[PDB]
Amino acid sequence: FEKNLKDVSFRLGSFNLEKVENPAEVIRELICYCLDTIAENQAKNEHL
Amino acid sequence: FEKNLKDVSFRLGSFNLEKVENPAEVIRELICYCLDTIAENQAKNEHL
Repeated sequence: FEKNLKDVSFRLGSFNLEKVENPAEVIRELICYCLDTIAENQAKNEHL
Repeated sequence: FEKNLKDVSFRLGSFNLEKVENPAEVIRELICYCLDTIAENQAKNEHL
C-alpha cells in the first residue's frame, strides 16, 4: 500500500504474507468478535 | 429446531435449506453489517 497525494505518490508499506488453511475458523472469529462487541455496547448503552 | 423441558426435546419447526452457491459473498455482506452494528452502538456509547 502507498500514500497517494495530488499528482505525486510514494511508498508507505508492504508484507510478504503467508496464507493459512482455515478460511472458516478465521471468518468465525471475525463474526463472533463483532456479535459480542455489538452486544456488550448495547448493554452499556442501556446502563448509561 | 426443538425446545427442551420434561427431560426431552420437542420439535418447534423445520426448513428446507438449499446450499448457497456464492458462500464467501453473503458472508461478506453479513460481516459488513456486523462491523457497522459495532461502530453504531460504539458511537451511541461515546455519546452516552
